[PDB]
Amino acid sequence: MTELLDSEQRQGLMIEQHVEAELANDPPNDLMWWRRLFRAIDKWAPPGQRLLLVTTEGRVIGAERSEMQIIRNFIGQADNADHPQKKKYGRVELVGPFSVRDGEDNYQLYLIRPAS
Repeated sequence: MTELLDSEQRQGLMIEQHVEAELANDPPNDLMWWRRLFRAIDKWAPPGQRLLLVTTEGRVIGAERSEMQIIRNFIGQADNADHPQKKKYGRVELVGPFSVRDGEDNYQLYLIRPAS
């Protein structure tokens, strides 16, 4: 588990703000409520990267089946949004958590990106 660079912290805060703003302007009238969330994180992912949302109940939005093992391992070690971190898993790297408010619901936001 590794400390973020100032640039990585700024990027996360910036992305969390854009995801929060997107959701604030997107009415929650979907038949599939999670699709609204996927629209926001698909749109604001940085090039070549993806975003994940985790609910307070421990459910992951945006992940592939192949990724649940490393996502599980990472979050099992992660701290609060007061101390986001990063970890490499072979060819990918997980970064977070960041924080996304959506009305009364709160999510943790993670980035998944090619490792470097």
